[PDB]
Amino acid sequence: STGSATTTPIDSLDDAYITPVQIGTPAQTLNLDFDTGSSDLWVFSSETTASEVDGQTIYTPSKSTTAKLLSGATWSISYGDGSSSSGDVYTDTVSVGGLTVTGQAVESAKKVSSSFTEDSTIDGLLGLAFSTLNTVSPTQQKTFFDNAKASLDSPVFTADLGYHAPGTYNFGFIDTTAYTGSITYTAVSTKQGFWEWTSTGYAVGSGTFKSTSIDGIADTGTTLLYLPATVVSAYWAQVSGAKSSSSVGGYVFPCSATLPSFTFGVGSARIVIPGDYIDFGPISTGSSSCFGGIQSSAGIGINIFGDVALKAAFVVFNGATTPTLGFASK
Ligand SMILES: NCC(=O)N[C@@H]1CCOc2ccccc21
Ligand SMILES: NCC(=O)N[C@@H]1CCOc2ccccc21
Repeated sequence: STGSATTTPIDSLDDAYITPVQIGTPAQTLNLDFDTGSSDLWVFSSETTASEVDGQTIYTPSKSTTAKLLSGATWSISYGDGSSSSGDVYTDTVSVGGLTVTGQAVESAKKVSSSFTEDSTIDGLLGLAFSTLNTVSPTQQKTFFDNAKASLDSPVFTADLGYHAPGTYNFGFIDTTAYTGSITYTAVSTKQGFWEWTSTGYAVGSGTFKSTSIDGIADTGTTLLYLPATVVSAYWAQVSGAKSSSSVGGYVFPCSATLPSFTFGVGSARIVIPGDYIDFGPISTGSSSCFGGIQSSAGIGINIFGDVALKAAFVVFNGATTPTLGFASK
């Protein structure tokens, strides 16, 4: 089997991407944030505290003839941005882009933190990291990808995120029309439960490539690119007026600037992030100070290849017995 679904930016900045997902019988379609940095499929629901729902579409398990309560199971998760959610668990039929999994754990939110309530465009998350990170207790549950894997034509999914435009998540096949050149594959460590890999270095604009190992995670659930302070300082030093602002929480730059590109290494290959992808717009409405798309990972404890980096590539999440990641230009 295969599946193919369009993913769409939630706003004009590409702060996140939503993908329609069918849950239950008859189908209830929710728009979920596909997150290769976590491993829970959770949804706003008829059980979510009413004051914490503001415009989201909800899953109602009592209206699904295939829903079953997963007796005694609870879940609770916290994300890198400080947001959180928790609740109980159903199993149900879940379909993405024509690919169907029966008996998928669908985690129903009883509580969500304010940032989730405040984002009416995201109805929940669909985790695509390794199932060892799944938070369901006392019986840990599998991700949608792990459950689908044996049925897929090939044990892979691909992320092709758009810049200010829709893109595609495919399951079970590699669309050779969606990228240019060849795909370069690189080793993955699953020891922390993430799609963790080592970039071979970087360049700023037209500058020379610096060969240096950068361990980080491929994380579609993070908006920006978080790299070591040395690397980030070298980037922003090429932008007149750019500075790290403690009050704003990161590097800002004059909105009148033209940003240089940023290149990262994948083995001997190179992925170029155009300068425009690094502009996240005014820090507040009408400000002439703009927020940067490359930020320091110091005090995260890991580097994060988030959407800013991933949307410059066609990315293969290869879930073979020994997982690997593939990157191509597009
Ligand atoms: N976008 C990815 C993300 O925020 N993941 C969070 C942050 C810290 O690590 C974990 C571990 C397990 C589950 C979720 C997370
Ligand atoms: N991943 C697909 C791809 O890169 N195709 C290229 C684009 C340019 O045209 C040609 C002509 C012959 C062979 C390959 C290609």
